[PDB]
Amino acid sequence: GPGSMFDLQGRSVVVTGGTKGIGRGIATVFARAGANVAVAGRSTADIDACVADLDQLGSGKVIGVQTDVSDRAQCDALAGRAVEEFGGIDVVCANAGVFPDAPLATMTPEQLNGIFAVNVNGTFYAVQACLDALIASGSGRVVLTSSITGPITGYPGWSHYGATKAAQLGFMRTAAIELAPHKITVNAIMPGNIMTEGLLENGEEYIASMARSIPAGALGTPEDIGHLAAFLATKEAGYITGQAIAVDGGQVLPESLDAIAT
Amino acid sequence: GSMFDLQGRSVVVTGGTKGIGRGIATVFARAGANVAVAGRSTADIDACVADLDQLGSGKVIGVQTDVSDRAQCDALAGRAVEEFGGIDVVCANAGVFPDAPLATMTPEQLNGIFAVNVNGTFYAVQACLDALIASGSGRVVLTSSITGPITGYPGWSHYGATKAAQLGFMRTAAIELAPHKITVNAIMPGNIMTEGLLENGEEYIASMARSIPAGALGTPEDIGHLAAFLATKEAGYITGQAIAVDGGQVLPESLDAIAT
Amino acid sequence: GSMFDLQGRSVVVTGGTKGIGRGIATVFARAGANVAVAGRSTADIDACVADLDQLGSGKVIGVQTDVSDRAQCDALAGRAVEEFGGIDVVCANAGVFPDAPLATMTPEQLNGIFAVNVNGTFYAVQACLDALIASGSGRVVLTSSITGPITGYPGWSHYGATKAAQLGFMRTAAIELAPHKITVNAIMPGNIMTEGLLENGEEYIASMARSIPAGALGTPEDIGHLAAFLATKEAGYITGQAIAVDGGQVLPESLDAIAT
Amino acid sequence: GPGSMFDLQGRSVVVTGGTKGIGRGIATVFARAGANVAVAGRSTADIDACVADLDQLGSGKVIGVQTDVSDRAQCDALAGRAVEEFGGIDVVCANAGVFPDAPLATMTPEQLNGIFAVNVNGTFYAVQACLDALIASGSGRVVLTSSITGPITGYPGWSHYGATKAAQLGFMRTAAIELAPHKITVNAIMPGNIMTEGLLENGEEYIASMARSIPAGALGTPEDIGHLAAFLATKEAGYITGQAIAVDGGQVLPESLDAIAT
Ligand SMILES: [Ca+2]
Ligand SMILES: [Ca+2]
Ligand SMILES: [Ca+2]
Ligand SMILES: [Ca+2]
Ligand SMILES: [Ca+2]
Ligand SMILES: [Ca+2]
Ligand SMILES: [Cl-]
Ligand SMILES: [Cl-]
Ligand SMILES: [Cl-]
Ligand SMILES: [Cl-]
Repeated sequence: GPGSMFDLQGRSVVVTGGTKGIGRGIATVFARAGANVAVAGRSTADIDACVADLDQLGSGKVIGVQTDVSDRAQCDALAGRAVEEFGGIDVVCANAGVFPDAPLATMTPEQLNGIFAVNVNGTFYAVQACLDALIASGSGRVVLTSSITGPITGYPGWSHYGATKAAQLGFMRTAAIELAPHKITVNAIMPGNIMTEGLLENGEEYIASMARSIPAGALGTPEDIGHLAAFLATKEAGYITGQAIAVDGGQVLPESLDAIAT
Repeated sequence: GSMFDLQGRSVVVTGGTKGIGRGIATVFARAGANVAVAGRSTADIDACVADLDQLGSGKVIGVQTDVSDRAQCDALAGRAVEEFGGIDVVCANAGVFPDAPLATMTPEQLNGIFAVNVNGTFYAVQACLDALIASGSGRVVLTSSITGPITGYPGWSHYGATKAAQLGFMRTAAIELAPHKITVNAIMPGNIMTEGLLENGEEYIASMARSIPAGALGTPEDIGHLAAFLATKEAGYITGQAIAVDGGQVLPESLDAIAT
Repeated sequence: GSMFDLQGRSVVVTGGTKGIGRGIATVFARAGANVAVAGRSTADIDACVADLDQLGSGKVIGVQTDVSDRAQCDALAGRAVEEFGGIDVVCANAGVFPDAPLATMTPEQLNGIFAVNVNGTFYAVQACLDALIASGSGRVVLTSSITGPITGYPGWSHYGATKAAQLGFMRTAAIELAPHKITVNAIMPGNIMTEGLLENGEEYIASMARSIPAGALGTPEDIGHLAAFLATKEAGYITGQAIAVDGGQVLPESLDAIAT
Repeated sequence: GPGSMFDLQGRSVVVTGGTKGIGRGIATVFARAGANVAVAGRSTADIDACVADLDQLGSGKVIGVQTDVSDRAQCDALAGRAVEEFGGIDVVCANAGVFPDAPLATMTPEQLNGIFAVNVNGTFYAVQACLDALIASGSGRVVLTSSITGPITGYPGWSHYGATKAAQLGFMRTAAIELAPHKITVNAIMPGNIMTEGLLENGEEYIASMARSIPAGALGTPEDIGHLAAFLATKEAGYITGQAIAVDGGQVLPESLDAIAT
């Protein structure tokens, strides 16, 4: 709220892939902070359920828009809806992303192009769609959901995924310069291993095993990502641009499992 | 209770009486934190403490400390614990940046800059470690720089070396202190406007600013706001990160790549 | 038998007829390697092959290939295996760098640059993978750029995105191909003097050079020499590394930090 | 040799900590390549044994100099000996380093200052001592032995060590600019886990366990480091400066042990 540090009340936010997992975590934090939030996703049932919940969390308006981010024209439609309902857009959380696996030896052109269409083109298109509004904002913010996988780590089966997540940071490093005259910052979050509803389907033993490779000793939460996105979206983070920040409980630091202290 | 609450959190800021450190201390004081500022000059400490105590409901104290002396760091920690009941956050900010060309840099110049910039960082964290463990949500925030970890600047090879040393320390300390629920992160300031830098005059600053995509130098509060975020409960899953606060300074391939 | 021997090593270079790729191909040909150069223009391929075959005892072939087509990459690999008996090294070098401001960049411009720069990299490696496994000392060398992984340059957000994508690919491919004794590394050229760049004239080049600590643009052979090293048996424990060949271009904080 | 790619014949090299382990690996590669090599170390018995072996490997002159690199004046004496015997210095391999352990909670001022004196001051002093000769060379080369530990990874017990190894890279990033007008390049090697005589004292089982955390499936060798140092020292590597390159068999890449393919 006004007079508080890190005020986001009445700030207008678009979150792609905002109905589940990390995206819902970002949308939730913004909603609690009093922001107007447009959540985009592919399933109208998931969108409506998310909107119903989030609208109750704070004084901002929350809307849902079915959007395939891989289609520039649908990204334009999403930006248009947010401008019509909120009067503007101050923050775009280009979060939509998928992570199917494909060994390099078998990965097909369809698999390669498909993951790029969502993860990279959807990032570009979301930003371009919102750019006019972000300019008009005067304190615009672009927050990309990248990953430790690609920019920092590797993981067999995800060479395409990592390529997309690094691509987002290459985009960032230029977009931060290109958009600086408009007072728009462009930053990224690299989540490590975050507990989601999907991951819980695998059961408690699988998660505990993953947690043993993390210095923090536990997986993070979707709100861990949302809280950083919220910080980056504040007026107080205005001199931060072009940064990729890992939210990973130290996952990338140990030289091997033997380097983990408990 | 609010998002990003720091009310009643207890903070130690080394080199906290001037410049970036004063910016850090100020943001914490406004957030309702208890703040212990350390510095070398008792006149600057007393002036700083007088201004900060007025900003919020927290207790502010000032402690004359040479951070290059482990014993003096221990004494600073002791004072903070005695006066606040604990320490939740250490901002190891103290640092100096004299120049020395590589060709002429003396052993005395090399050792001196390391004693403050690097030994002062280890010692401030070590001194506060027992309290940070007792906290249950402890936080170490290091003030590094873009110079060293990212960029170079002739005359500052020793300084850059100290700034990068802090991040090397960080990457192990983050692992080593994780079992205690202490996060360890670093801020890499770019070009930040300070009182010291204004002595050079407005034309010098404007020239510097033309090399920054943001088109202006940052402020000490820019650094303090990031330190304050890292210090929140909400930042508990972020550790071992070095984060530049530089208006995009390190991004352009050359002056030619800056848009305006 | 000598240190850094490449005699009879079999190399595929995509985009090998011009610029940096021709530099790569040239260094390998001089080292006695068999070299397959791929390109889009049959006139450039035939001219390139004529010159390279004269440089060493290795066989040189030229193959017209659109690397954005997986099938054409498979055909290039097939030709190299048929003519050389195997493939020890793939230099996935092919790449384009048209500009497009972010504000106006079309889907066609975005997709096009990715098809060449990124899909062409995956496909060239995949096409050669069976041969690289059969090699026993296989090598993948990617031509990335400072732009994307390190720097930004307005008009090239898509290009930078492709260049960084290559390194994301690398970091997994290095792990995934390690059991096969295949290393995967990347070169990040800075500003390299090419025939294309000389069309702009000597004043433009001199201006660019003043922003580089080395004080000159690099050469295609600078890139080729690093690729050749990575391709040696002696470089077998180096994998997943991206190495800039840029005369220090990315280091200075600003033009003001350059010494002369 | 002349007319060969990567000629180092008659190039003049100073290697600090050059009598054992990685240093001896660097010195050996240079000796095989026909370089003049001055090896420095602390133990006259180790120096003389190393010099005897290396002098046989090629046509260059090899000398040994007892040097405590933490003392600037002894670094000057070392540079002086190399200039007197070889006529000049083209390459300094600032390799000397120690890696004692100290938990952060107990690390003393003596431990902290001691490791910095060798690992950092010895790097600065070796370069400064050789700088006049490197200038006179016209194709001078500084090669620092850093580590993955500090610049990239962490390892409990080695926070001071990692701080020293990162310090070397901060020095590099400025020295590369500062020395560029003299045509001196300044690069670093970050070894991962390298098999040395010291490490073999721990036995085969310990090493095999370490190897399982490495994508390459084995520890590297001192000559792996030496071959890269040799490459960086060539005329052909003249446009490479300010780079830190890991020689680690992929050790830093996996997100965890679960990400290792075999
Ligand atoms: Ca509401
Ligand atoms: Ca107060
Ligand atoms: Ca001065
Ligand atoms: Ca031939
Ligand atoms: Ca154009
Ligand atoms: Ca000899
Ligand atoms: Cl990246
Ligand atoms: Cl660092
Ligand atoms: Cl990258
Ligand atoms: Cl570093």
